[PDB]
Amino acid sequence: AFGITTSSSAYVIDTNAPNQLKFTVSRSSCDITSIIHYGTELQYSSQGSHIGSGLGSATVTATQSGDYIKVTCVTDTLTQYMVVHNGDPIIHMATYITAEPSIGELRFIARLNSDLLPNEEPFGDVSTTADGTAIEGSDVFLVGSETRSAFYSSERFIDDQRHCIAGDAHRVCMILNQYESSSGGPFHRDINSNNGGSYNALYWYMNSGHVQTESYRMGLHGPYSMYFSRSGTPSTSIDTSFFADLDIKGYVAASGRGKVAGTASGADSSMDWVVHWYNDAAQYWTYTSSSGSFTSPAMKPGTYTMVYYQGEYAVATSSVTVSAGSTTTKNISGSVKTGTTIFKIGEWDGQPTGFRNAANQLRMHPSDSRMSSWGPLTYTVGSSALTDFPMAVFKSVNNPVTIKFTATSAQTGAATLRIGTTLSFAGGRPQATINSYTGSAPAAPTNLDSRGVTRGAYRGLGEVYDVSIPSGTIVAGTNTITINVISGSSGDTYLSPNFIFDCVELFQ
Ligand SMILES: [Ca+2]
Repeated sequence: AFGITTSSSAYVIDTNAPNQLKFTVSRSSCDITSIIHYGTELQYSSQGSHIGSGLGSATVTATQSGDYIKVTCVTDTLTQYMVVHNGDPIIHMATYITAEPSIGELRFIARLNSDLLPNEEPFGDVSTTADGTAIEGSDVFLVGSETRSAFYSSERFIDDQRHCIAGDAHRVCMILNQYESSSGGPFHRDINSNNGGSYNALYWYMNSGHVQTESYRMGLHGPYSMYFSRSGTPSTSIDTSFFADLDIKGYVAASGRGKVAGTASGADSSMDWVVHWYNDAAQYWTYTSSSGSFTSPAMKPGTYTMVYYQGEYAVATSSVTVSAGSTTTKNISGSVKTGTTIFKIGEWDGQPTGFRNAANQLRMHPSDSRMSSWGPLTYTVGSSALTDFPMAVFKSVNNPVTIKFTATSAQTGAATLRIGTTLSFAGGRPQATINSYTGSAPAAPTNLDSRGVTRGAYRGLGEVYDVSIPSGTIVAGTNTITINVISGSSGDTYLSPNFIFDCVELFQ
């Protein structure tokens, strides 16, 4: 029967789902300590499923409102909610914070039976670290000769509405339709799953210090929903609007939200376009249609910074105000401006897309034997393919990058060498030499204090470095550009100072 069973130690919640879903919540800790799906225990027996590494102690209550049951767990600065609807095999959740947890990240982890749920979806075993030996920190491993990490399960949040773990008789999915309280914008990615050897972990990292570019946001995180299937795969269309009737701290219902709608224009139409709104309270985003039209998700009222990207490259920024129950009409327009191009390596998309090892890097470590050589490599304009240009340069692996190009007599005037990047590590930034002319040494970028290129990530502050080349420095015939990564810091191999490339363009 749909309902709550009360004992001194626990509430047992029965969803009355057709294929059976019951779970046990500790009244002392709020840990989920048992999950029974289709007659089978799925919860790891030695450690609970919970926020963080457990709330430890919480004040727990459970109540039924019609066809809904709500479990509430209160701690000093965090309240955790679990909500179920009669007939649905889903644990809906939301997490209300008034301070960031002491660990400096906010996550939910389901620790589930890895014999029953060995697989990770959609990326497969690249985040399976079971039987692995650590090669970096305690989070990148060698399993046989293949590099593995929880991080290689990651996906851009704008594209991460569903991720799962599964076996041949059960599947468990996170369905994530509300990232408004997360940090780092639409292109932030984070750990999604990890079969680590004792259990298979399924996560939602609401926020973290993993290549974090923004401050944390307080308030209600989610809703998020954990769906239990036999062999089906659930749709991401899951109504959670019933949260409006359950006195959920921080919950702002549809009626309390407005929207922004309009058309973006001017950017590179061969790229996907994204519009992004943010302020200290909330962040939102949407893809535009091919015509540039967009409508934001339902937004909390307030004033927001509004950004228009082609790929992940920002072409315009504006400001807009939203009020409840109304649509603010707001267009946005811009384009990437350079000049008359002598050569261009890559595209202005805020990514290392097309470069050597870029596709591999999302799903394996740079030391993996399956990576192509990092270099030093010499890219000759007009002969080399883009996959011969390294996606990143590391002070102590493949420094420097050399570019050879031919110029005509009509191209020997003044020019600008533009070195666009995505993400730095340990102070890495470029210093360029063009023939016998040496550009100034830029200052160190802002330190994000996080590994990234070794953990399947590339979305940083997108620093761009221009070098002014005087007329008569380019010569008719062959020319040589050397890009060195400079930094006062040091490191072993891929932890040496480094940056990931976006695009290198020489224009007049
Ligand atoms: Ca690029």
